[PDB]
Amino acid sequence: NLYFQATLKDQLIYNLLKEEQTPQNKITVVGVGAVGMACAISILMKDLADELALVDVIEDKLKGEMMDLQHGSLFLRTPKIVSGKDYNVTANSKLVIITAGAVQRNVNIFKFIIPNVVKYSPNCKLLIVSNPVDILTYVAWKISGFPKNRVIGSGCNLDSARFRYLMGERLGVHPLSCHGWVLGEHGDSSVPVWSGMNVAGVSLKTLHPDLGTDKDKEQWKEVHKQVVESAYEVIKLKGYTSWAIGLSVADLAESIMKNLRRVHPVSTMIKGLYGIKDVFLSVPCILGQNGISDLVKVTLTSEEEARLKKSADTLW
Amino acid sequence: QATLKDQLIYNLLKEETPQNKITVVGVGAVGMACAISILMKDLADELALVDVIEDKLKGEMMDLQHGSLFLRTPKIVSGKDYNVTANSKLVIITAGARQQEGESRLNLVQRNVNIFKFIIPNVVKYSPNCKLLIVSNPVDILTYVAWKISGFPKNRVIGSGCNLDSARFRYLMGERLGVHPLSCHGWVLGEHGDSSVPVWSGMNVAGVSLKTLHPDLGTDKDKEQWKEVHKQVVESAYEVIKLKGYTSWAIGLSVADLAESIMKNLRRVHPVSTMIKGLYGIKDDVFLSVPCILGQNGISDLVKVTLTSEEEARLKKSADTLWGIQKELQF
Amino acid sequence: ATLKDQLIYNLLKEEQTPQNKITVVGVGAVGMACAISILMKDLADELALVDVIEDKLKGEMMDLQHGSLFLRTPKIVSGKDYNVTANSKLVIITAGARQQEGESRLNLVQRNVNIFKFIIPNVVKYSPNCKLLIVSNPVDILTYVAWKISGFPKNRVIGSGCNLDSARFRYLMGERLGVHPLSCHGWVLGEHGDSSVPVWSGMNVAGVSLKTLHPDLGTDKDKEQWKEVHKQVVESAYEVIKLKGYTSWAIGLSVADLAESIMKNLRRVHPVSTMIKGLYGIKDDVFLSVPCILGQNGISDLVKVTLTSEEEARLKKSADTLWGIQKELQ
Amino acid sequence: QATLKDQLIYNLLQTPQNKITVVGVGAVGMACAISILMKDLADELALVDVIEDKLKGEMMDLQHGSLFLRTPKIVSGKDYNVTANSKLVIITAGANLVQRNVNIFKFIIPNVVKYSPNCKLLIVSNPVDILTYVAWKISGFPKNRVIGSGCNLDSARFRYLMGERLGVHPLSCHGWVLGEHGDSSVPVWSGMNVAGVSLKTLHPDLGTDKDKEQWKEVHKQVVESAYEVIKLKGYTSWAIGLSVADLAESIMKNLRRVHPVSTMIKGLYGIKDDVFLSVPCILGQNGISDLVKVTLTSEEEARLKKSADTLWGIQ
Ligand SMILES: Cn1ccnc1C(=O)c1ccc(NC(=O)C[C@@H](C(=O)O)c2ccc(C(F)(F)F)cc2)cc1
Ligand SMILES: [Cl-]
Ligand SMILES: [Cl-]
Ligand SMILES: [Cl-]
Ligand SMILES: [Cl-]
Repeated sequence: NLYFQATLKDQLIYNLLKEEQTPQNKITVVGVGAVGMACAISILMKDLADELALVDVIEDKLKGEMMDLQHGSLFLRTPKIVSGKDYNVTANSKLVIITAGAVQRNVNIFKFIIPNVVKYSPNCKLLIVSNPVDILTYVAWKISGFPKNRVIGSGCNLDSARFRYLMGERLGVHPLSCHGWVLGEHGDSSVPVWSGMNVAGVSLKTLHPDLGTDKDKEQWKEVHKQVVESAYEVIKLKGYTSWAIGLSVADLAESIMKNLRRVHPVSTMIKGLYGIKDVFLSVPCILGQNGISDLVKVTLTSEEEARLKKSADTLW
Repeated sequence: QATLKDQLIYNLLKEETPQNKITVVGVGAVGMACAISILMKDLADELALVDVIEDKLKGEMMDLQHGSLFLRTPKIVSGKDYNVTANSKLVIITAGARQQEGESRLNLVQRNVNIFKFIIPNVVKYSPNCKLLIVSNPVDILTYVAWKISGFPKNRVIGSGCNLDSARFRYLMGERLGVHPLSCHGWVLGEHGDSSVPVWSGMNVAGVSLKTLHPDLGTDKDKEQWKEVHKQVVESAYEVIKLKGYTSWAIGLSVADLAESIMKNLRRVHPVSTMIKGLYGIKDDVFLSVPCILGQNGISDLVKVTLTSEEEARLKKSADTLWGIQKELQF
Repeated sequence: ATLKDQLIYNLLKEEQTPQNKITVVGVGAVGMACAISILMKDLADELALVDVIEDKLKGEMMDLQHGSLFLRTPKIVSGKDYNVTANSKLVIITAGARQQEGESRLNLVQRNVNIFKFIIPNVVKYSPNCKLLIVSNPVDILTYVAWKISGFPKNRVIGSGCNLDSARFRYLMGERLGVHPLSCHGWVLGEHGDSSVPVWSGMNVAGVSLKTLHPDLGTDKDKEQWKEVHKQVVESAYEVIKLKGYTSWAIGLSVADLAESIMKNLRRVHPVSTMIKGLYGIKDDVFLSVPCILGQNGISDLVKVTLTSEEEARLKKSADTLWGIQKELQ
Repeated sequence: QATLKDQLIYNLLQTPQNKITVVGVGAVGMACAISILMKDLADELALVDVIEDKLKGEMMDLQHGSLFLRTPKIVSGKDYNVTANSKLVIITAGANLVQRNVNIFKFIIPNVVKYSPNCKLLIVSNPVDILTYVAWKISGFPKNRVIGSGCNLDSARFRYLMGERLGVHPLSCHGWVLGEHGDSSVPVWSGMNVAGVSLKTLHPDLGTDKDKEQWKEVHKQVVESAYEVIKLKGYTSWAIGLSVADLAESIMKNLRRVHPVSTMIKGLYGIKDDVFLSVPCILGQNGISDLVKVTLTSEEEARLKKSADTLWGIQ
């Protein structure tokens, strides 16, 4: 180091600039558990970030994960993958995905996580994935001071995806052509909007008025029951759920990063709509570079809205 | 009573074979990494998962199915019975014993050779025309075992080999040179293990030989100590296993890279495990990585790399290290 | 020994039938738009181009081949002889006289019918198991034609139909509502032409009936004049021809969208041309667009859309228009 | 009117973060536009030209296929207020085409830099080597943000022909054509290889007159490629469209891949003038960040000085 050494790089490369240039489409993932890495690989293989930053308190695992993704750089189009306990690595993130945690036991963690994120990434959109996403989305919105539009919770984007996959299995149609929405709490009190289910615009409830009721001879209510028990079943089998939620988060990050303005059922403040006064639950929202820029005023039945009011009641 | 599906859909074809079916055997961290990477690259219209651990098998299958909306692979199945792998174009075998911290891949021979005695005959039974892509370790030896048990022609028995070692080597090249690995060209050949051989004479950027600009490239007298780049490649697996307990994402992307060239018949060059009896004066039925052309028929061609005395010797040494084990077994 | 032999050791002289081959018939602006879209979506391992123009055919092939470094389709063949189309899984037929400015797609019938009498039999000879994706106009009538000449079951003969008409309709929806066309759901059925039918009763966003919130949706007494959105869809092809002389990119993406569903057996729903005999009282062998489940066997199912008496009447009229032209053919 | 929208959408609330502009909507410009759209490189694409009809027709045709894309905003117009905040601007407008095209550049380059000051310039109009110098002088940008397509396609053609001869995908065939994007391009035979195996080492007569296999034809085909395609279909568009979109990917994503694009090579291979031509450069978000110093033989370096002297003459 004391002596001047002629480098192979100097013989080969002639330099013009010397600026990191600040990242343009950077994304950060807080938490490198199964869910965290699932979101990381899905984002990496969708070419959504020119720089990926991983952060978690377990530094031995954090480094191994980073090195594992870095070794596959040849097969990716994301030219920079960094990690580190210090949240300085997350500077200039356009989107921060939070999957860290094990409600109070996790709300404390948000106190130590959210400010660090907001410190180095003030203009970034928050995508809360940690459970209960309905409440922790309201938390990160209070601990951060960000405008509600830039505080998104994953919410029921996966519940609806599960709901449409089950629709397809019953109809022999790809879920892309099975339209249906699961709203409310991302949990046992989710609300299936039976009045919107359709294929090619044909309302199923109109064909089958018993749809979703107990008199339904086909028991389409079991479909929502499966959407609720899904995570319970996969967890009891493999110990956790990761692939499904990872693909869901990446599809949200796609709408946000690329500013597509697609409609997703993500958590957000619903003060006023449906008579609810108080805090955060999922509804169809347009998603773009500014996060939730709009809401869709879905016309719910009295029974549907009743459950939603019951879902918001359960939440706090 | 008419059902909702009949009120909605008028059927024409009451039928149901798949054209680009891929099977992943073993749903460990490696198998499931290959699965997700293949699913997200749209290489198959049907993905089959096979493993003995049924509880984890179904859970992984279900977890993948729930993301169907976000994928372009309309069918995902699983089961302990190999009949679910019928008519696969490509069978990726990842099941077996993986190395623990500090453990060498060659210490897995006895265990995985015994497992391959039960896997290969069943895969071959239901997919006699598929291409076998072996990932289980030690891959170089298990590729030879899979080729002996299967009875397939050597072109349809490929081992992932050094496709990842070379990817790691090119990544470390990119970090030193500040270039994307895609434009950093370097080959790690031989065993997918401690005896891998770096071909310094073939390293280049934009066709500029690096050993010509730096004649000490890869030697002990190298002031830049480029020999350490290959040391990291060899230690890579151990370093990551020591940090997170296993490897998954890098191998999964590498296997997906080979599957892409096989399924799409690209005829790209890859360093994959194949028999090299006759090349470089090697007279034993040994398998190891040389650059091969990969297509819908598997390994259709080998590229004969030009090696120096040191490089050719290190490759003959890597073969002797492997044959010393293949000849002690019973398969 | 040659340089190749000094460098490459061979193991397999045996070659295999192409596994995911697609053929595009016609190297016009429409055919080449389908070809470039299919290449950049990695739907095939072999692309074959066929046409009667020997010069333009070779030039288009070379122009694609020279960009092979940036594609994942390792074989691009072409030629006036249809033997280059052998073993195709999907044959996309775009050849034929195209719609000139002001002209109606229905004036091209007799010209392209004679052309299809030459194209279809040669295609069927070398790819008897393929799906036929008809794009030539009028696509609805020409789908019926290709089905009669080919002898295939009607599930393997598909017309691009109103897959583009519905895509154009959903783009205008998003423009008005400020939403991505993906999240704006609306269907245009019937003829791929002037007699198309907008299904207002199905229009929705996030499963919210728009006609329910706005009962006057699409009617003459409509405050927001939504019937114009459909009028734009009908006239879109005309306004595009007047500005650049033809339509290419949009149809190319729509056709590539259908090929994806077919080649990958996705079983998505698409509004494509097929026999609707048995729907809405129709008893004739008339072809037009309704939502169909597309897979590796082509059209496996049809969706029975619940239409209003006004929408259904429009569809009947559209069918009568095409049936009046179909029965007068040899 | 728009009363239904407020019945359905409850509002809560920007400039583009990944905008790209393609000046000129001819066969090349549209081939570049379509290639960029189907690679999801831009969140906004802007088409600009002078013929108001064709400009709108192309915009509409692309807009109709928006459902099949992920580019949520496609705009066009004659005024360059559409190209504002562009991170990359591809210049294809134009028609021995020096006098005609240099005139057009004097009119376009000023307007582009106005609304897009921090953008990178990707010059595709021919002669690309000279017009990259022209665009650089008129723009005032630092030479790292003025890129010419150059021999990126020439190398993409040189590769392929290699593939056909060897039975290998061009991805695994490596060869570099440098110099002027034209008849004076220089093929670096010393760098041709498959999997690091120098073809020149296995076959010393490679590319020379004594070549028994006549590999010099491969480069001849590359030089004649554009002529032969124009002679058959009347123009080239697809290959150059895919080539430009490849450069766009490295720039828009800051990949730092090596491409043989046209840039100033003052101080290399014996050149003190301000001449632009093709060498392997590393492309990223800031354009050409570095150059690769390819070791050229005595004959290779000779051709480059002549290909540079003539080019500089016009310049
Ligand atoms: C280590 N490992 C990882 C993954 N798999 C392994 C194994 O060792 C392994 C080794 C052998 C198997 N055999 C089968 O699956 C048998 C199966 C089939 O062949 O279909 C079958 C199904 C139904 C019947 C019937 F009709 F009689 F009921 C008979 C046979 C499975 C796993
Ligand atoms: Cl490699
Ligand atoms: Cl549609
Ligand atoms: Cl390579
Ligand atoms: Cl050109």
